[PDB]
Amino acid sequence: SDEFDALRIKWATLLTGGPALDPADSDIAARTDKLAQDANDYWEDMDLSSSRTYIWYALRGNGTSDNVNAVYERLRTMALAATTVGSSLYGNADLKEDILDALDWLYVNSYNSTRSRSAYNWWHWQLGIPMSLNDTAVLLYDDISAARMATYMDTIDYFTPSIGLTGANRAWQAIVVGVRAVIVKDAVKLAAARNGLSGTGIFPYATGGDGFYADGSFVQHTTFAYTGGYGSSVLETTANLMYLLSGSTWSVSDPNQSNVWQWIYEAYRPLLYKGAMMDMVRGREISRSYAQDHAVGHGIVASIVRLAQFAPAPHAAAFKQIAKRVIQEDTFSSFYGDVSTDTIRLAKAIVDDPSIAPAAAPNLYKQYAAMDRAVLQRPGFALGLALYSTRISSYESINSENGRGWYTGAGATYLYNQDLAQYSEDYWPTVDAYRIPGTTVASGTPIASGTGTSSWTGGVSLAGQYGASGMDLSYGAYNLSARKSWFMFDDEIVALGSGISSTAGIPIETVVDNRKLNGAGDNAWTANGAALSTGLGVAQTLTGVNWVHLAGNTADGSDIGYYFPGGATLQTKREARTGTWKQINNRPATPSTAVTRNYETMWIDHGTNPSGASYGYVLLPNKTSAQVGAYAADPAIEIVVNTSGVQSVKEKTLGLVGANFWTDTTQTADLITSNKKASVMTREIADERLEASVSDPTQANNGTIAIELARSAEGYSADPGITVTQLAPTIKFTVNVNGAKGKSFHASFQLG
Ligand SMILES: [Ca+2]
Repeated sequence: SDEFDALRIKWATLLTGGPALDPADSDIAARTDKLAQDANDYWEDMDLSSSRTYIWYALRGNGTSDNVNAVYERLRTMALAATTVGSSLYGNADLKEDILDALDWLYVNSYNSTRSRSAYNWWHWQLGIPMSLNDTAVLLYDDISAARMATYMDTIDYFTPSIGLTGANRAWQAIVVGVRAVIVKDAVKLAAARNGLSGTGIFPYATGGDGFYADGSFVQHTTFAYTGGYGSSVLETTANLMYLLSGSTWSVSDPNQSNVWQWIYEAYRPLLYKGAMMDMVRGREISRSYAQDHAVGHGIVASIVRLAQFAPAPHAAAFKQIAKRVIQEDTFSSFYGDVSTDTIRLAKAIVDDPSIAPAAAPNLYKQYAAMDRAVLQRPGFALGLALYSTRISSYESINSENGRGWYTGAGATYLYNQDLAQYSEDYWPTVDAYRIPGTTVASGTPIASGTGTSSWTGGVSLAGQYGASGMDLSYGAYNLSARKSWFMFDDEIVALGSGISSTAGIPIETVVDNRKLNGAGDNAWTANGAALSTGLGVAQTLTGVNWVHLAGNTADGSDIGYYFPGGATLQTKREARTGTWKQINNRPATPSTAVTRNYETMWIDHGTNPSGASYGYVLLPNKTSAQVGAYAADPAIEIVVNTSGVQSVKEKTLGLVGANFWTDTTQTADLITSNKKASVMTREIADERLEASVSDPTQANNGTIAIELARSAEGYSADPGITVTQLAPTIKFTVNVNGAKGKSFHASFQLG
């Protein structure tokens, strides 16, 4: 033997689940049957003709990278069906033979050094195809000749001989070279793969461009929030590669590898809700039918389990606890149902281990300043907030994917409750893309893909417990500007809008919500205590409503209440919508099968060419119509100010006051006074203590923010960067936000 052989086998069991696999296992069996089925389902449809012009009729075209790549995965699947224990084709030599015949057939007929490393979608040629090829090599290593195994590895080394790209792509190169390095037994290349992990976009935090940030954000393609998309890939490949090298003379040494641990705690954990990976951080992938939020979540949790296999003691146990809690929480789609068999074996061992307790659920407010996102996690629900600015683009759409993502990150609110399927079950191809909840837009008209013109997008976090966010809106595709804010407290979220003006000559609207209902569309809902009709295809105007209650798709834990402080007039419609995935993802491999889902859509009509229009509403998750009614009578909320210059809301019961100052002029909101653009939040414990948090959301102030609180103090403690200059009669201090990059500064004052 030798290490190279031991590694190859470790990678084989990572793909197979090794000899240990227990087919008797209910979930392992299911995965196995499905494999064997799909596999031969192909095999018994291949063109085994000695003189074939293609291998699969539906995948003909040795020149279309998309099809070629697809035939390699096809093979890959057959290679696994012939290797995974419990498979209906385990051992079948003829299967193996056919696989190899097909391989060389493509060496001369398509994939070889005859092509350029530039051909459209170099990705397929340099990464995609060689990733499947390596795995086949590894699985069929034995059944392969010396020369045959050369036409394979030589061509791969051609397309991708070195590592030197960005994040996701760099990691793919790394595992592409690493894996082929162990099978070709080459220490130089293999050591190059280990070192690639230290490159930009991976281990080291990035202060610009692609990669992971210290605040836990993840960027790809320079301006897109992508933790759930490309981020997801970087996590998987890195975990897989680090696991292989782990324990060998090529093990990862770089001290930065520790950052990988934080990715889990800060970058992913807060963005997972009972199995789902929030769509707002998945980029254009939301348009992929095979990658909806829960499927994606499973892939991530799968990587957590992988990590737990070699991570240091403190972290590994933590990884097991988290994986266990997620696997148990997801009652929508079984985790074991869409992950590798080896992953099933490993997770099963964590879940049934009575010594491993599920980790507590996250309860917090996190401001991902570097990617314009924000999250609130509470016991019964979670809120995802997607914004954009001069730093982050509205949405991404390339290769004919996500053609309707216009408003996906333009002040969009995503509510997660017991209805775990809300954003799954073909939501994306059926939801009216022009009415994304939380947004303000010109009716039925889109916006362009790109970064905005305003720097003011971000928010403040009060000790990761509460927070407030804001977005200075100004579309480029058409005239419309507005000031939008959100204040997250304990059980409610207040959304405020002001300065809504436009000359576009198109009716402007703010969509309060657009929820997918049950299969019947009969969800009960009330307004001001009156039961409303539940029929499909009906559109009604609710005038002068103070509160609305919509019942969830689950018996408990998914109802949603809406309160309108000054009362309002809502435009609503409950309809059945039909659409296909091909409409938002025009690729050959995407399903054209039409699907129908039901929706209850509600919006505020601002009229045509409005000037200085405003709006205010509060989301009350998981409350009964009676609780919503009670709230609407004696509310815990009190709007302090909702102007073009400052938006502020107070939570009477918690003693919280949040405020977003939109201009560089002196303004005061309740007890708060600011001289510069800022996001501020305070908590007051009568005659005892006053807390304050401040941030410069613009990330452009290279001076300070002068704050003054209307209270008398006798002592204080503050984060560095804060200088207190007066404690009495009133509190005064400045915040050095030079290069703060959107972070929040905290200070606590003692009263008496
Ligand atoms: Ca409250």
